[PDB]
Amino acid sequence: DLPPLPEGMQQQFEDTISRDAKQQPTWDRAQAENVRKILESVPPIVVAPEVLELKQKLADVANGKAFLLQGGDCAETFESNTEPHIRANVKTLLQMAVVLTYGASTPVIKMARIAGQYAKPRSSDLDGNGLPNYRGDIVNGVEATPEARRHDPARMIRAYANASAAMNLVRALTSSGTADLYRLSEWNREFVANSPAGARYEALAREIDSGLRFMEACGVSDESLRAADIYCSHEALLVDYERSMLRLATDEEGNEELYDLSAHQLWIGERTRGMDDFHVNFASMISNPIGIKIGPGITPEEAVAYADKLDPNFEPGRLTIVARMGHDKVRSVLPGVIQAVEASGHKVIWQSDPMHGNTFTASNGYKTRHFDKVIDEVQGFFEVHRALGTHPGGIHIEFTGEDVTECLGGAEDITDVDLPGRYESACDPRLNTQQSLELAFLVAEMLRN
Amino acid sequence: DLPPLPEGMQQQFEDTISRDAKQQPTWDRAQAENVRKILESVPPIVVAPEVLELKQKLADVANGKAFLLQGGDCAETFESNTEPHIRANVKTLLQMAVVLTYGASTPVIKMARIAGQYAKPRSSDLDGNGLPNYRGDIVNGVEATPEARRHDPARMIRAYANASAAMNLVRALTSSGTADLYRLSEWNREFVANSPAGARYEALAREIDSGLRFMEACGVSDESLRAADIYCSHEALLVDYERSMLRLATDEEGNEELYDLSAHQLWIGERTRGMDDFHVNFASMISNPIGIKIGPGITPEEAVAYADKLDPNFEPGRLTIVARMGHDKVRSVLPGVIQAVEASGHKVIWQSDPMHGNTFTASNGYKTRHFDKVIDEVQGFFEVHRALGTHPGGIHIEFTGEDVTECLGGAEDITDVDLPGRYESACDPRLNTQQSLELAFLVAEMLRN
Amino acid sequence: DLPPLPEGMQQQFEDTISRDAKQQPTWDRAQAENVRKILESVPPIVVAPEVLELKQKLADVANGKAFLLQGGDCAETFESNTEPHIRANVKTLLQMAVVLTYGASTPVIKMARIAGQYAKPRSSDLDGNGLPNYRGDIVNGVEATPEARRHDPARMIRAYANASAAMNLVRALTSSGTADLYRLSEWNREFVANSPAGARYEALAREIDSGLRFMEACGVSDESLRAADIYCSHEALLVDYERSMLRLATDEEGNEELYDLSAHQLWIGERTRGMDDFHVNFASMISNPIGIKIGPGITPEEAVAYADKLDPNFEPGRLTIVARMGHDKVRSVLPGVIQAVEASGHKVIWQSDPMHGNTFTASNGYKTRHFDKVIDEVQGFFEVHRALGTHPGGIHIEFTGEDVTECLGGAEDITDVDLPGRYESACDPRLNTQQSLELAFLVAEMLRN
Amino acid sequence: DLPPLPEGMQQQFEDTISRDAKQQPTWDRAQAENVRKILESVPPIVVAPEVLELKQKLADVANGKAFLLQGGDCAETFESNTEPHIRANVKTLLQMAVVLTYGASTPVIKMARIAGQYAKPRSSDLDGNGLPNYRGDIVNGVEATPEARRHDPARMIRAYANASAAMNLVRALTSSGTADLYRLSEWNREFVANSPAGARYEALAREIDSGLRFMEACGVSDESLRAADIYCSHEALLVDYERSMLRLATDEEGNEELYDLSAHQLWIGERTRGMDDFHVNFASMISNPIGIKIGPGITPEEAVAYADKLDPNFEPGRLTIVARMGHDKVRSVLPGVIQAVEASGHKVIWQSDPMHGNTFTASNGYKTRHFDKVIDEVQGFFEVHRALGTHPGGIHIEFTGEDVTECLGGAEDITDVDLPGRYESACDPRLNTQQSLELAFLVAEMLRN
Ligand SMILES: N[C@@H](Cc1c[nH]c2ccccc12)C(=O)O
Ligand SMILES: N[C@@H](Cc1c[nH]c2ccccc12)C(=O)O
Ligand SMILES: N[C@@H](Cc1c[nH]c2ccccc12)C(=O)O
Ligand SMILES: N[C@@H](Cc1c[nH]c2ccccc12)C(=O)O
Ligand SMILES: [Mn+2]
Ligand SMILES: [Mn+2]
Ligand SMILES: [Mn+2]
Ligand SMILES: [Mn+2]
Repeated sequence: DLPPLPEGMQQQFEDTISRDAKQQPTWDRAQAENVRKILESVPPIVVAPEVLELKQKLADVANGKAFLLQGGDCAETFESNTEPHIRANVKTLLQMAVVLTYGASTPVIKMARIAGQYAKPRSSDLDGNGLPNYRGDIVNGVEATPEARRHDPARMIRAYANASAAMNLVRALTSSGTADLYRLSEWNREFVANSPAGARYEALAREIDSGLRFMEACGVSDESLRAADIYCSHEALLVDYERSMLRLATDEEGNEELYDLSAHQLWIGERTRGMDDFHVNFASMISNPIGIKIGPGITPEEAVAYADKLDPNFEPGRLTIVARMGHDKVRSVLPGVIQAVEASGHKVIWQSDPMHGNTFTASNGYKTRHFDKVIDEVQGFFEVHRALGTHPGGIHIEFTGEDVTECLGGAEDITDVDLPGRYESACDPRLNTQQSLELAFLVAEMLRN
Repeated sequence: DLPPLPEGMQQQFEDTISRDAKQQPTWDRAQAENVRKILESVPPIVVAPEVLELKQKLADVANGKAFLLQGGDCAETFESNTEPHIRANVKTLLQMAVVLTYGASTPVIKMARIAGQYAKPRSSDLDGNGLPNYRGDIVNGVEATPEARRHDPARMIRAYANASAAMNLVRALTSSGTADLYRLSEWNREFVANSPAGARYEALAREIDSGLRFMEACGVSDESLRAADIYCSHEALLVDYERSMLRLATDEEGNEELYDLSAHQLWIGERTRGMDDFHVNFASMISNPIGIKIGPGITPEEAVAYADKLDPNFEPGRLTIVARMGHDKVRSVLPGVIQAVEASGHKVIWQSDPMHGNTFTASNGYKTRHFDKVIDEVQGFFEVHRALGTHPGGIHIEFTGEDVTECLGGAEDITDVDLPGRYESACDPRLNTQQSLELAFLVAEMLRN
Repeated sequence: DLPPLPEGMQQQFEDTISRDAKQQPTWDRAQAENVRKILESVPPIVVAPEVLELKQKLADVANGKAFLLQGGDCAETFESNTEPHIRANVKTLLQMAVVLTYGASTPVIKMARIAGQYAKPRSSDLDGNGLPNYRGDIVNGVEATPEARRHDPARMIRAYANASAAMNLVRALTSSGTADLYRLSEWNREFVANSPAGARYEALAREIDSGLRFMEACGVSDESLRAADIYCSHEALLVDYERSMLRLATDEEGNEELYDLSAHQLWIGERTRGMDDFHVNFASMISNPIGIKIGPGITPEEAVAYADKLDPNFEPGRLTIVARMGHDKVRSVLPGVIQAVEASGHKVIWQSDPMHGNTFTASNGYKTRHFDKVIDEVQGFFEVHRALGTHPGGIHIEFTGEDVTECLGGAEDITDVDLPGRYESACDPRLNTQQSLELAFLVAEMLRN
Repeated sequence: DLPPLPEGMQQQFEDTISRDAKQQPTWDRAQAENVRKILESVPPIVVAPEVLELKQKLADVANGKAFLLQGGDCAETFESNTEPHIRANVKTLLQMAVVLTYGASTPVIKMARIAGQYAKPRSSDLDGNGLPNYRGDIVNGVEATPEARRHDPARMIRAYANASAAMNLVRALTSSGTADLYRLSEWNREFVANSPAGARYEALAREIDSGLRFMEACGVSDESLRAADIYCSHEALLVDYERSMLRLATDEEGNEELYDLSAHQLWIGERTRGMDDFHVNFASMISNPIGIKIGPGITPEEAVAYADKLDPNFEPGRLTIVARMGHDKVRSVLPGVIQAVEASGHKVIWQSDPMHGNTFTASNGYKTRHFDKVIDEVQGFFEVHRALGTHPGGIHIEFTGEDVTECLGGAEDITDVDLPGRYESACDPRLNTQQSLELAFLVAEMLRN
């Protein structure tokens, strides 16, 4: 310690630190404090002007002018944080985004689960055998031994390193022309040709191909077409890591603000959601755009209570409310939440997370999600919006560009016996690359009708 | 007289003047010579750099990279050469061009029957009552009296005036934003909504609407989208008018060339087509891009003979061969012509004129064309190209943006009793504005499959 | 007659026609009425959207964001209305405009004395020998005989024809790439190299050359650089010609307006300036942007009276006040006019006409202007603005791209004995092409300091 | 170990490893091998398409169409690798680049000493007291103790982390609009206003300000103006670190190549320059663009021998030869080197390093460089090129955006007693931020004449 914040925020800051943080690591305090003091001076993962630029883009999503595509790994691992893997995830993210853009007929803003998504809350404190379980590479190792599972503050520094590496690469990839949409559509036509249900989406695939041909015929210069913007996001979970990445930034107008520059967009989880707990108060204090995970037990009245705390100046696009209710309960629970939140005067982004609501333990033993149920939660998410006359702001999916077999269903007909063929996820099951693109086509079809 | 041309061309020029010109006016020579000497010094209707730019664009059409949309009034009249009329024709030309662009998936180059299309050859020398018939406003008046029907050299000057007025307006209209394609599509959706066979083209209309939305979502600046290029063309027919508009122009590289700057593109007619007559030799000598009307009696061997004379340096896009064979004879006659011309080493533009081949005298008395037969000649024109593996370069139609009833058929079901309701053409019957747009949709559908 | 205007304007229209028009032709009424009825239906020289676009650009000039370059022939002639002559005038206009743009560091909006500047008021009713003098090619011929000098209504139609020809060409020239500023600067460096006072402007010429190199080095696409906008203007003088070119136009918002579409910008002359005469009331009624010539006898109070009549809604850039006071009287008279007009709440364009104030009969007999005096009126025009803290809006000069010798002075040292070497003007003496470019450099230097 | 390279390169690779590397660290082999195996799988600092794009840009520099601005810290430190410091260096790099662009009248390609410049060769093996000296943060610590000075393989991983952090930030900064040249010029005018020799460069500063105003007046869209490309470079020195960052990359055409993706451009030093030593053979094998430091003892014949080895296919821009000869010896030695290298058929980039040739120990005790001598080596570098008629390709300077006092001279008159006021460099003395910008202005002035 040494630098104090300005007098408006310092009282609110100490008030925030004092709250109970759930899902935190048990480790040495003096050591973890040193790691935080080190990370207080490093280069941030993002810069304030990019966060301001995102808030303007997310305002367009809230007001109905754009769509939000968020997704990536469930949990990144240091082992998996490689050039081929990041390339593959960036590819599918963009490949989906172009199809989503055609269907929605609006800008698709691309957020990624990347450059920080290491912390993993989904766990019971202690595992079988009386051995503490894996809480993400920022806390401990995947190795099932008391040596590796020991909580290690140094992993915060390892995580920051891997985050800055990852974000460096996505910036590089996007500028160097792997986000050129003529090439992306060429890959999308290779998916449609080689998919078992290929002719079932070939109507829309040829139709996108016509619009891209049409663009070139009208004589447009690939000016904004040659490179795109992939923003980055993770669940703000570790008190130490997120408080270490706090930075001040003087706005170009004149006034200064406080950002958590660990990512562009941070989000609060289902388990860490308490109104008087740390994470909500941390969120309310930082000027980053913010998400909040919302499950079946949400009442309309406390969804408004969140919006009042997290969006205290009614800035459109600031708060994003993320429905993760399961395919059954989304039609039932959501309409009351939208009606009440809309009535209170908050233009939030209504985002669908059809992943963390539909997770079940299969007959095989492996944890899985069935594709058809994932799609159905989004199907019902749109139905709620169409019927209420509000704007479906975005999706939030967990995927990988690798040819893995973690979710059931899809075009390739992934059964229970296919699951141990290739399974690489650090926690939740993710959409196979085919299933990622297939989802995009169906969500595009939902955006049309 | 006073200026002689350079020694290469002067021998070829005098050789050209010496040939027989068919379809010429009977009038005073000394007087018509004065009119020509006056028009030798006026501003031209176009400038050489625009003609060079067209030859590059027409080369793309010949090599398969673009499409050619040519059309307008059959014969312009001084009475009809007005702001609302020219606007309407420019509108439909552009409205068609955008649909044709989507279907073809290539640039549609827009040529118009405008700014010079006054001469009209379709006539028997003398009419009933022993009274000379209307040969176009550049020769005599529409008024059915020996006073007005007298051949008047001064009408060449009147024609040049009206031409320069018309081309001034189309330039103005195109630059001032009546060629903004977002507005054009908004008019195309008003056509599809209000047409009796509206839902029969609404598949493609919504699909074009999606591509335009998609363009805006991808974040393209309306840079080349806000204004387009409409070129101008007429049938080079009057020796005096066309020889008066001859101009030299030093190319930016260094060498000089000889253009007939009465229009961008000139074309030779069916009646004026003799290999040793004036018009073909005039054409061969001028550096303008050139068309040539081709009917059923064409043999493959003399189509090659034309191409050798008119395109002596195998410049792709220079000659355009225009099939006007009738809906029956186009499948039969055309394949032999394409095979032979392609074999000889000439990349010409294969253009379809489904108008001047399908003209019949109706039971009413009025001269008409049936829509279905016009479409069918184009249908068969593409079939010949699809089967032979050559590129269908363009269409050549006669239309008007006015709500007139001159052709039978179409969506609105124009019968013989509808014909005297509104009939405004100086010679041939033209496509109703609905029929013009309807044709575009069907020719677009032919360009896809 | 047949069409009546809407009830707001019709009372004001008949009120306007009823006023005395000065400087009008003596000719047959029934005949001149026929000519007007003919011209009521022709294509206009410009279209309303271009006039609206100009009013927006002229608003930027009034508010200090841009400069106005107006100029061309003093009087166009049908004999002089040719491709080489129009090209030369368009060239110098643009060549000046690029230098003026660098000096002013703002957009130079290009207006031209073209496509209508045929009427010429500067004359005594009857000439020597009791023979009526030349009042411009729209009224009578230059030929010094009672045959040609007879006033001929038909010349209005001849004038419209020549106007539409001229404007067609300038549109063509500007779009076809003779307004590409890399080529224009290459011509400007040929002027500076070959001028006798070449090294006296070579500081600024190299400095403009550096900025153009710099533009290309920064990697700018010649998008708005390849083609420019030359607008057209003349003195609204003939009642018949100007009232015949009146057109209505529905604004894109909804409301309709009344334009004189003979040109983009019309202007009122010194002789035709009466507050209750025709021309001021005609001007006030038409939605075109308007100029008004102002000489030494102007009092500040009646300059405000004009502004209230001509700019009744305080639309910036609508009225342009044109100082033509002579090199001596401009410092004296102008400051009071600016102070009063600015105080009244009118953002007009303060334009300098250093031509029609400094015209004297030389010792040779020929009417001439001395270059140094022309420059000095502009020098003093800026001094008045610099001292008062107002914006010098533009210049208004009479020039020709031909190598003529009409004004004295300049770099080439044009004496009285040089004047009969080559003299081609229909009325006032014009700046030699060197003198035009030289003026631009000096006015640029005045715009800097 | 596990992956072998393709059979063309593997023989050349093992041949390269076998050579003597000078200036290497003494540390544990098995441990340093582990660090290398770890870094073999991480994300690279750059991607092959950016390196290809640089080689195209560096080809333009070699052929005379562009200039190369290389520079930054002499040695980066982990302590100094912060957001404010990197921002400051990026700022001055860009601020110089815009002035250099105006003077050169060509694209300035921006390379930086960043994201890897940690190794430092300038040292005697052992220091005073029998204690090993600082060889850069990638090898050991600055702390003057045997604990910190111990050679630590782990610092390679620390270095990679800090490199990926730095490059992430420069990418972020450049895209987020701190490379908008209107803002950069506003900072350049604040330098010129506040510099003691302010009016001595105010001629050029106003002249650049005029060109930027002119750009905006001509109506250019800030498309390529809003963001720029800063590439990254360091001295390829540590065998382990550089061999660990080797990656293969399939070219978009088809063929594959081998890059050291630790940076975009790598360069060989004066001490590590042996023709049969590791670094030259490593360089020759990698497809990165390559530099080579050249001092007074260079003979023309061995400069050709380098060029034949490093540029074996005469690819223009591939090799960059960097003259670091001192202000006296550059005029003498360089001309023979250029003549011979040019004669052999190699279009290399002739770059000037006026820093590492002019380093002397001052009377104070501190190591310094005098500004005037630095400038003079560049002055003579251009003189050699002007006289020989070859292209001066670029500069290579050591600077910092911090207000430090390390070099003598400049506008602020830095004497020996000023040196201990603020001195922050890990090795060589760097240009003060004023001295950096001042140098740019003078090198710009040299590029003009
Ligand atoms: N840069 C634009 C267009 C674009 C480029 N690549 C894309 C991929 C997907 C969607 C859009 C794009 C955007 O981000 O919207
Ligand atoms: N200027 C482009 C695009 C365009 C604008 N308006 C159009 C109307 C129809 C077809 C294309 C266009 C072109 O001529 O191709
Ligand atoms: N089109 C821009 C730039 C331009 C092109 N040519 C010019 C000639 C002179 C001045 C400006 C220009 C303009 O009118 O301002
Ligand atoms: N992007 C262009 C122009 C540019 C933007 N910022 C700059 C700063 C310096 C020099 C040039 C630029 C370039 O790199 O050349
Ligand atoms: Mn998950
Ligand atoms: Mn016809
Ligand atoms: Mn005059
Ligand atoms: Mn150094």
